[PDB]
Amino acid sequence: LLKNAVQLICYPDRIGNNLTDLHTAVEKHLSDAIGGLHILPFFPSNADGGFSPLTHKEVDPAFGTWDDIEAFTGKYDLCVDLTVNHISDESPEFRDFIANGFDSEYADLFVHVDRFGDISPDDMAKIHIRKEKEPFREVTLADGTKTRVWCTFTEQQIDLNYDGDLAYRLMESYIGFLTSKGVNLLRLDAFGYTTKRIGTSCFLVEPEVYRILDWINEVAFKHGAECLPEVHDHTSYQYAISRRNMHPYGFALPPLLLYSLLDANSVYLKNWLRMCPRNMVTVLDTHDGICIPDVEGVLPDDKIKVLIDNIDARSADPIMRRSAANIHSVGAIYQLTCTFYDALMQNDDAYIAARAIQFFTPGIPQVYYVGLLAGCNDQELMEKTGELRDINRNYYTLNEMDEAMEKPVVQRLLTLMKFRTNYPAFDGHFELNYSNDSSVAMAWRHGEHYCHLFVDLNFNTSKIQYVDVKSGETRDLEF
Amino acid sequence: LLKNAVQLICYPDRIGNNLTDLHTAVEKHLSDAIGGLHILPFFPSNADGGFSPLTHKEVDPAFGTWDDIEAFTGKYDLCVDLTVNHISDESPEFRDFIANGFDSEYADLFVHVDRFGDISPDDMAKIHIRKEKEPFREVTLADGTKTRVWCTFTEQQIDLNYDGDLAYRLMESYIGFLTSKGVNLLRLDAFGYTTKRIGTSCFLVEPEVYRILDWINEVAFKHGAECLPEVHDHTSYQYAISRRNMHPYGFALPPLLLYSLLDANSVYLKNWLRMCPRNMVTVLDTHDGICIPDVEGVLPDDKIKVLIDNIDARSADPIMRRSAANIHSVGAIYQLTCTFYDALMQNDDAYIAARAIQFFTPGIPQVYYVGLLAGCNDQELMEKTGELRDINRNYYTLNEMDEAMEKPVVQRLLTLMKFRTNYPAFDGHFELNYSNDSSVAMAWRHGEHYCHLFVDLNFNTSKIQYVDVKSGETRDLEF
Amino acid sequence: LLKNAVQLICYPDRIGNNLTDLHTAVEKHLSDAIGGLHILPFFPSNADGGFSPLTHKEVDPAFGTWDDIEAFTGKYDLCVDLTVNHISDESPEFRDFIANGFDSEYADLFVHVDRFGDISPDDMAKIHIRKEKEPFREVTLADGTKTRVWCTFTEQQIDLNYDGDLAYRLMESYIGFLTSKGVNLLRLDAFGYTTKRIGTSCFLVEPEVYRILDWINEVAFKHGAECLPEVHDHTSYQYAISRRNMHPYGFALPPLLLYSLLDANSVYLKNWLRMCPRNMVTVLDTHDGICIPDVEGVLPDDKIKVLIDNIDARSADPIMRRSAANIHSVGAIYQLTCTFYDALMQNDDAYIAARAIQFFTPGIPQVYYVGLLAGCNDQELMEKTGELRDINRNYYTLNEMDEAMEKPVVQRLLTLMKFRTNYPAFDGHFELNYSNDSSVAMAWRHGEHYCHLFVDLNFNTSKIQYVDVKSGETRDLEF
Ligand SMILES: O=P(O)(O)O[C@H]1O[C@H](CO)[C@@H](O)[C@H](O)[C@H]1O
Ligand SMILES: OC[C@H]1O[C@H](O)[C@H](O)[C@@H](O)[C@@H]1O
Ligand code: NA
Ligand code: NA
Repeated sequence: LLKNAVQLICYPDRIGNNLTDLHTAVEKHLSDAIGGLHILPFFPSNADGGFSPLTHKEVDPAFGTWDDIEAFTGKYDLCVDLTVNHISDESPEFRDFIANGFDSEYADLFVHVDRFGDISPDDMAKIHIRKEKEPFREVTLADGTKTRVWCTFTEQQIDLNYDGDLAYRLMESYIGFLTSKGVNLLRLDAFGYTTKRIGTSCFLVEPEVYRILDWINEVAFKHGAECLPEVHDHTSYQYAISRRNMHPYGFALPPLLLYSLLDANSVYLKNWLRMCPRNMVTVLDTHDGICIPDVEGVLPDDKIKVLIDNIDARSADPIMRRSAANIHSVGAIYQLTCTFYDALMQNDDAYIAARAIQFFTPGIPQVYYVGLLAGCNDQELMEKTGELRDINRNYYTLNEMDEAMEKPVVQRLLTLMKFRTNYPAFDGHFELNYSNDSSVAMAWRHGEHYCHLFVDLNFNTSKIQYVDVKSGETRDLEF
Repeated sequence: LLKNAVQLICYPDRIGNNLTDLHTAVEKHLSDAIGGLHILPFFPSNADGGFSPLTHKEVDPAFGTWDDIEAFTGKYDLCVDLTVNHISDESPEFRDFIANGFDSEYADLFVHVDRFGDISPDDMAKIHIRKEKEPFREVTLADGTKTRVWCTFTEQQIDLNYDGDLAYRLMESYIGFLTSKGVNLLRLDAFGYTTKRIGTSCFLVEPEVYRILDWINEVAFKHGAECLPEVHDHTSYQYAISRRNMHPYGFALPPLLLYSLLDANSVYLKNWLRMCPRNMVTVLDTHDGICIPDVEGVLPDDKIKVLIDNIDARSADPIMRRSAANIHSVGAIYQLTCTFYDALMQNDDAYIAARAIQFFTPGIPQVYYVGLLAGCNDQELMEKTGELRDINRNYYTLNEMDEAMEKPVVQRLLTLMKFRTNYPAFDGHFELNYSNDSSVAMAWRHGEHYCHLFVDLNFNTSKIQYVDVKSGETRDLEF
Repeated sequence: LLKNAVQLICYPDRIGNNLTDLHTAVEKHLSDAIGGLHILPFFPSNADGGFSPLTHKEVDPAFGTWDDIEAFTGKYDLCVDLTVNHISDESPEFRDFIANGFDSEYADLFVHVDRFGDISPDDMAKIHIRKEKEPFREVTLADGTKTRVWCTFTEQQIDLNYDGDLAYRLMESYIGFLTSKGVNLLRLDAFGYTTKRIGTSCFLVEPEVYRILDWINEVAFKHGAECLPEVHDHTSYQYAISRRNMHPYGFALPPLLLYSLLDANSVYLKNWLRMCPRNMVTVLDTHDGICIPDVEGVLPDDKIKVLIDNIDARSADPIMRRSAANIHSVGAIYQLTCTFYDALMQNDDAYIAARAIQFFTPGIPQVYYVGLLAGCNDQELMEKTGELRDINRNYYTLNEMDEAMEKPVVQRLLTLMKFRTNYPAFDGHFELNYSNDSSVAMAWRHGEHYCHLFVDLNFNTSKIQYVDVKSGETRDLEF
């Protein structure tokens, strides 16, 4: 069972310079404001911000050592990524494939396009694409033979074959190793893409997806760990996860609040809270940017287009999903490239109101480090690295964090985080209150402990009244 | 009684450098083209382009002296702003409140939020304040006490309390002082917010708003002045003003004409002219930019959206009404930030035709100085000060005005202005003529005097025939 | 009688530097891929991209000499513009009008506005003019007298008077001179405006328009030439032209295919092909923007708007029809300012599939040179010179053309052009084939010859099977 406390989402080398500077910053500022951390991929990687690991058993020396991770485990929960979809092309398992060919003992670990034979154009159009290329990479073997393997993301990320056995072996080995280092929560990165079957969407293919998911969850349970599957699609998939003793992502909340605050409208927000999946990990911003499909149904389409158009001026080019038309297919707005604070027009009152509502939403709240520091869009960083999502992946030196931590808005956010991590009422049961169509009233009760949020979306006001048990009186939280 | 002549809207320091340079500019070019001036707030002020005056009894020395004001009153009518809603926090009256507290003899001059007690969320959301702030400012007294006062606009503008008596006294004193300096027409700035009553919108609350207006109008009439209440809302309020012997604003005309010219459609224009309120002060441009709510009803919503979408490319970011996440919807725009000349695609024929139709609309026509000079959007000025409305508040040096007066289009406007200010037919009765759905025919008749406007909205042509009484023949105005 | 072969639409000075470089470029690459040329106006001109000729009897020395023109004849058909509506104000015929006044022998060559007497406002609003000014130019005579002449287009273009006799000779003189130089096909520029009658639209006035149009066609037939009247309005006029032994423009095809490919819909396309007027000259791109009114009816309004919204991002500001304030309404756009290659999102497959459907559409296919070279929108050329249509009027040096000819997509188009020009089946009869509502099946048969196109609009695939007479078997055209 995890600690019902705020978690920090952070890179290893983007607060300070390495894992040691990250820990130093946590104890100075967050020592009684968080109960866990999600440390973004810190393995040896050759692409995509750590998400192309050569192995999950080593720490990139540029970041530190395994001892630097275990320094966190003594006091905090530890959430770490398990890239169940893919491993690096420089990994030992895939390098062995290049040398030996199909005779390699790791051959059945990867998805070979040639198993399927001819793939009709109709079956191609079912599959969505995350780059502007067909999801198939042609590699040259050591002996000169050319073959193609499945490749969803950048070409240095080779997808694993969950129709064979080696992939389950490799993941279970990874899981055993990570939990031995104090890992509580396994974020199953890109879990939706593991299920491939020609004639289907090759994404969240039912019921295979539930078999893969029940398997990892069981494997995680021997090793004393729970799972956090990452899926960006219709919220119904979040309920499927929740209903299998796993933690879903509250991905619907970020775009729902952006709308709710911008238009002073609590109707759709209140409806979602009344029925939101339980045991979920709530977020406002992530390392990826605000994802839209996660709010379909939760928010009517016409309001989604309003939301997208409202962020368009404050946001870079969006990340999009495409099909068998890739090059020049426009596609579907997938993620808005924008910090959550710029998405709220840098409105301190509005931003604190979002976090208050997040923290009272049932589930473990994660705060992304840029959001923690009220960071703005990093134009300069995006233009030098070319990575479109780096606009939300600010680098902070120990200097820059201490100064941003003193911003009035960040002091306010740290008051909530202390309150949400420590006050016992959040360990009880959630009771939504009646309110008009422009405000939200949320409360938690655990015995005599009680706290009550009231947010007026017209004026972006945040009020929390809590019961001080040591005196019995009702005080106002100062934030 | 005012002169039925064209009026000039102008700031003190934006033609030349002060009130003396303004007067120099008027005598050189406009001496027989206008009958009055509306000089925008020229008092000591600390916020919002002059509309936060410390007193109505002083002239900001940066602009000149009261003698510089009276230089106009001998030959021209004088329209001056009376900020009936609010005065500055640096005013003598409010500074006494901070020093002495509620022991101040000026205490009951301001609205104290604690008077109302608890305000329900519904009664807050009803309130018509367009900032994403509660209309409440927390001030610190000299003795350390913190209390809250009503504050509609920027925090340097403290709202006045018309449920007590001190506020009426202060207004009566301001009126006495301003009329003693030769002010004919008191522009009642933002009078709509004078009415505070929890449970209402606190804006144009009926029938209280009309008692405040009947009172000020009587006070003004004693001191030889008429009133021009500023209200930007549904035109029904302009008739209520008209029907209480005060001058309403023709705020419906500017966007009504823009559509009419852009689309070659006179239907909604002729319909409005046939029923437009009496005794109004007609404008095309003001110091604020084209206001949308004022034409709702006057013009169907679908045609307003046509207008809004048509101006979007030629205009800066629009001024928005509260919590409007649908930023391209008639219900979201409050004022379009654009000079009137850029709104007509800098088309001389159309711009003159607009002024002609304005000049034959019943009521006193005001010409804004930028419009007078065929000014274009000042990108540089808006980008230099961050004030979005400064795109319509060009600075002119005396040379730059001498230069603009020689532009062919301004010579044309100057001929129309001479005609509307001097030709006697406008002192008679307005007689709308029949026309097709793409043109307007307007005429004035006063005894033997008669003048007739014809505008073909297809081709932006303006044609005026007048009767020369000293010869009896009908001549064409050359413009 | 013309060659049933692909024609090139090209300027004189925009491939290379003059007509000699054009001849060099044509022979180097197109010598057996086209059977004729449309050389855009190469006369002495002072307005509107060459369409204000002082005479049709001279070649602008900036372009070359008549000998450079005759170098194309004998091997290629020659299509040349005849501006039947208007000639330049610097022309010899009109200057004589300025010098002598109505005493000029060329007086009855032009339309004098005072002839009509008063024109009621309704009779002015009827006039089909796409500018916002009366089509009336006030000229000053040498003797100082002021008179007005009819002027549809720019003021350097004075309209001709087909109520008199002088206009018919001038055309008969022009036609005689042009055909003597080897011109086969006279493009009758803007013929719709030749009919003036107060109380009418002054555009395509029936039955007068056919009285004028049957006349020119015979004068052209007398001199061994056929006619290509250009009119941009409803397609009903295209058949009206077709039924009088003249070549209409397939102006409906370009936006029809754009919709059909973008939305994978062959319904409206097949319907058109089944009934399209023939003996027409088919085009995809022209020297003008993609024209919308020419597809009204052929395509439902809702589907045209689908096209407009899809092109909006890849196109410059569209050319508008008169007083169309609703800038996102089918009835408002006149021409889309866009090269045809950018209109299909630089999709090689989609662009070739469009050209394939064009080449099998009954009628002579013209290929515009920008389309020939798969040119993209020329931002740089448009922002200079201010001409909005220069976004589709790329300049190419001889090197730049040699280079574009090596583009894979241009090699494919160049294969089609050779096939369409040489394979004899196109000289036979057209037979539309059955296909589903998202694909097109077109075939031609002439004796032993047979060729068959199949285009899948879902995937932009192009297949042509033809019967090779040199072997008797059915082969696949490789493109
Ligand atoms: O959050 P997303 O967009 O669904 O997918 C995520 O996993 C991918 C796997 O490489 C990476 O691109 C990023 O970690 C992120 O985009
Ligand atoms: O505070 C008074 C209000 O009205 C004034 O006319 C101005 O537009 C501005 O100062 C404000 O919007
Ligand atoms: Na809000
Ligand atoms: Na017009």
